[PDB]
Amino acid sequence: CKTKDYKTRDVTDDVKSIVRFVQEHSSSQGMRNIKHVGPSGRFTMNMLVDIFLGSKSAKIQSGIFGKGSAYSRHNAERLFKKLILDKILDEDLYINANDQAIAYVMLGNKAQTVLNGNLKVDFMETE
Repeated sequence: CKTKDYKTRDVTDDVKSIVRFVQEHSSSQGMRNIKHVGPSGRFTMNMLVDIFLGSKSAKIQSGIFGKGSAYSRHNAERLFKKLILDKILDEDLYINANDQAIAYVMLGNKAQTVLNGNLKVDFMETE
């Protein structure tokens, strides 16, 4: 906690919590209830962001929903984007024939280290 410590935050506790939910999200919690109306969605980094905070754009309500409510959406973005750079996260760059690009979320390169739990990356917030 940079104010007492010179430490910056290793988002490993944060990230592992994220990973747990997304990994076990091979199914979904039926107790989600809320958005049981409307069209489906896709799993992209920014969707996970809105979910992570417990925001209300999010249409999933299962997993890390309202678990990182101490972040701001663009801060959470910055992290999933830190993760894609570190390669814990791997971004699925997809563009349709309208030159509209969107990136999905998967874990690829450092993902095995995530499973081993030895994944320790940094992130800078108020810690």
